[PDB]
Amino acid sequence: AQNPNCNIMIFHPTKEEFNDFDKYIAYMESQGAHRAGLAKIIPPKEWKARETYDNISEILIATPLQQVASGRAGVFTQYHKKKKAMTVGEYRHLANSKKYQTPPHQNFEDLERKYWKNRIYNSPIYGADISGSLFDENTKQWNLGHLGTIQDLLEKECGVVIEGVNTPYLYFGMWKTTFAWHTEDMDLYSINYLHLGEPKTWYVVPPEHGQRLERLARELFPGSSRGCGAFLRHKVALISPTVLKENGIPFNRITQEAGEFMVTFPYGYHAGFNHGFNCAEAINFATPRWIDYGKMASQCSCGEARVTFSMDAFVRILQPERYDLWKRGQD
Ligand SMILES: O=C(O)CNC(=O)C(=O)O
Ligand SMILES: [Mg+2]
Ligand code: NI
Ligand SMILES: [Zn+2]
Repeated sequence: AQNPNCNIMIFHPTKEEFNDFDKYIAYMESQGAHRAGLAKIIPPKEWKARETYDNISEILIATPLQQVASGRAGVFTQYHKKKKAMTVGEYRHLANSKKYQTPPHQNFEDLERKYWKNRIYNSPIYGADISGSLFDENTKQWNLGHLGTIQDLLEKECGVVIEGVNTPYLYFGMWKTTFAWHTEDMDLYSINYLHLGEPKTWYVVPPEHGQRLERLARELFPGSSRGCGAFLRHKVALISPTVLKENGIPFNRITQEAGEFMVTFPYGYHAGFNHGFNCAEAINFATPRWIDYGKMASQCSCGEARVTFSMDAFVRILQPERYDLWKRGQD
């Protein structure tokens, strides 16, 4: 078995190997990359996402989210308070202001320490989940807006035609902006490209050990666990690396820098934070190996998790027993 310890692997594809996306995901899996739940892909030196980022200030963040924490430093939940719209230009200025800027620090390790120590006492503002793309239309390789769709994957594998579309999303982050512990909708893969700015630190649990995270989460968020048998789908819970280590949960961490891709694999729980002003683009995708995970994915039916239009068909085809209950939670 390749990568039995479930370490996060880092890949350096050549320009030749960067031509066929599907083939390269399959190659990574042949090397055991999926065991970690997360991989990093450094693009070949000849590749570029776009020519410059000079003209992005006019993108609108229609609903910036202020991330307000409750709990203790290592075990907290966060809720999103909607703020008034602002442009990327305005957001970047806000990120760099004395109230929100990255503090002085020695290295990534020191900054991580300051994150887990102090995150709960601040409420950073995240421009998340903005439909759109920053890839140049002429970028042919690993262009997240030109991937084969999940609907076409399901059709190719299962022979059923379904409605739905699959498009990327932009994330504008600042110091301490946080993504809570989650897997993807229907335990899909995700791919995330850090277009510009400061880094993003990631924590991941190997898919083979995801249920150990869930069990600990039920213990740490006992009211939430009573409200819903899949409350991590709400994407509100944070658990620090110190807490995970105390409770023997296997995990890994890695920091993503501008110009790098991360791939999350089916049922790879991940969480993390941004180091300072940045812009990422991410999209879900599927492979044939995903199908069995989609059939087994937990679902939130309490009403909180509320997701896209396109998830309907996935639940309807892959999880027909669950469909009625799940849809009641959507409606
Ligand atoms: O970048 C973020 O805020 C969150 N991204 C992801 O969870 C992902 O790409 O799967
Ligand atoms: Mg613009
Ligand atoms: Ni994710
Ligand atoms: Zn729920």
